[PDB]
Amino acid sequence: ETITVSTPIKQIFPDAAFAETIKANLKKKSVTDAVTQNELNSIDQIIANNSDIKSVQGIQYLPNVTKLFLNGNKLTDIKPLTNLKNLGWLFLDENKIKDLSSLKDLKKLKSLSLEHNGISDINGLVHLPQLESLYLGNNKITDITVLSRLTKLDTLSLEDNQISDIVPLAGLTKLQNLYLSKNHISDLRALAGLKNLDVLELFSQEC
Repeated sequence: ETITVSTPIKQIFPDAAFAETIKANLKKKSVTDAVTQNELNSIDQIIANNSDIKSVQGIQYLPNVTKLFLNGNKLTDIKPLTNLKNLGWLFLDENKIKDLSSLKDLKKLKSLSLEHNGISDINGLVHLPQLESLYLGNNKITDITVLSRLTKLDTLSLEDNQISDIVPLAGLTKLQNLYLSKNHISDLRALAGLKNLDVLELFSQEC
């Protein structure tokens, strides 16, 4: 939502680490300093990799964020991102996020990264048919049937998982960069129809 009056950063963002992130972003002197909705509206980019963040509560007040870098934090719940309609790049590597229902309305999201999150179920991705780059390396994925729905993908990383069947990728004609090393792939018939691959990694398969 929005704040109707000058409010301390710490009151909007409960996580002490995230509050620090916002304070540094707005160039304020302290997380105790007050901020206005006009200032929060000016934020379109948050760079907070490895910042020891457990919660992004409060981020709901930044309607215009388009780039969010949150790699290597302590996140588990990304519900606060649900109405961030302008989100275009979302990096969430090295966290423990499994509930991807909060991404269903991010219709402008073009690049998503969820590596090292212990994920196995990616069915929630069906709601992002416009996705162009997707990084899911180092997880516990086996079934990628949903990916047949993401026809706009040109870059896809599924390295270090437990995939055997890649037939779902057969119709992703826009693929240029495909990372499939460290999986259980033997049948490559699925690549016969791909004409735009520039980078393809298939080494270290364990069958």
